[PDB]
Amino acid sequence: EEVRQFRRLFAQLAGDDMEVSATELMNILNKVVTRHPDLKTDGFGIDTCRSMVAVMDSDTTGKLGFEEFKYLWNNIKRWQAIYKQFDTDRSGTICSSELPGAFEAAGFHLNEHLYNMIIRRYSDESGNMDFDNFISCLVRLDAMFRAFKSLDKDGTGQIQVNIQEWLQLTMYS
Amino acid sequence: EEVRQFRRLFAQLAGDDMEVSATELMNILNKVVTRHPDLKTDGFGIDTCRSMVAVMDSDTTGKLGFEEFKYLWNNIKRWQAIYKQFDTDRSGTICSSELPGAFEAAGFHLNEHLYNMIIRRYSDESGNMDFDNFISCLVRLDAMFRAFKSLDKDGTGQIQVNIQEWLQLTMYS
Ligand SMILES: O=C(O)/C(S)=C\c1ccc(Cl)cc1
Ligand SMILES: O=C(O)/C(S)=C\c1ccc(Cl)cc1
Ligand SMILES: [Ca+2]
Ligand SMILES: [Ca+2]
Ligand SMILES: [Ca+2]
Ligand SMILES: [Ca+2]
Ligand SMILES: [Ca+2]
Ligand SMILES: [Ca+2]
Ligand SMILES: [Ca+2]
Ligand SMILES: [Ca+2]
Repeated sequence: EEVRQFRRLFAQLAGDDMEVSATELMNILNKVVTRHPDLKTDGFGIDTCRSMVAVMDSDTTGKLGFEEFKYLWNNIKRWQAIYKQFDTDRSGTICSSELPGAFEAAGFHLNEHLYNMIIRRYSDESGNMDFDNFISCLVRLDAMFRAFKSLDKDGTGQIQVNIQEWLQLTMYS
Repeated sequence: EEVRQFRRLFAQLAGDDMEVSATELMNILNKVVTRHPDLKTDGFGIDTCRSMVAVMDSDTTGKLGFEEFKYLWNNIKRWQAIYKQFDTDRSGTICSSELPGAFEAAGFHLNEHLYNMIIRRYSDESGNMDFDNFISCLVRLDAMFRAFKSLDKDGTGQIQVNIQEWLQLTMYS
């Protein structure tokens, strides 16, 4: 009864409006990381969770319905496993050297330039990335892959994006 | 002596590497808003300030040099004055009703669907937006418009990108 127990997880987490808000997501995540001492974090901030919710909120209800949440949560579960696997010095954080292997293992094969860009945006002055920043980066990276894929109808490797779609994809995220 | 003084602030804030990090930006932003009770805020969070740095970091030092900082700073001061001006309610926050005047006065004219996304992503359940969310929203919007315009010089309203570029545009940010 796994999908049962997951259905229970969602229902109790979503509460009275049956959708998962930025705050409810923030709270469950902080609650869960608390039990994983191998994962260092300063915590999931509200801003970060609003951004994770918008980027998963396919129907734009402001909040995460069952499928949108299930997709997010199944990814976080695989990604968490990967972070542990690739923290091979047990700093509880992913440094620049560990990051490629980790992201590849989640199925994003980026080049050097991009790996650097990501380190610049999401890692600290030491080149170290803690767990909330890794999850947040990955959720967005995956959404941006998926959004490109949707727009490349013809499979040319190029998308045309109008300003309305651009603003929608960049501001609601 | 507006120039002298602004160069002196910059120097003292930027410290020994002569650039403003996300953390230095965070601290001066929270220091400043304290002396402005009318700008209601739960504080500028480090996440929000890394995003602010990233979107303004044109030379990709990972940090804001003098010009990059001055440019961000001057927008913040302008938008800050717009925030009070359009908080005609004087609640210290911007509600869904005051929002479009504020954005119109920052020169952004957006359709209703975009407004709804932005209210959803930046405002609380009362439809109120506080100062750090506001500034964070506009620094992002302004950047996203400058990104797109930069790539669509002759106002076709469309850009064409491959995945590398799209990831640069949407993840560095
Ligand atoms: O947290 C859980 O209850 C489950 S079943 C998997 C899991 C482990 C770690 C994180 Cl951060 C999220 C989910
Ligand atoms: O910070 C300043 O020196 C001035 S003049 C205006 C101002 C007020 C609030 C913020 Cl957050 C930034 C600038
Ligand atoms: Ca709920
Ligand atoms: Ca939704
Ligand atoms: Ca490590
Ligand atoms: Ca963090
Ligand atoms: Ca500095
Ligand atoms: Ca810079
Ligand atoms: Ca108001
Ligand atoms: Ca806020």
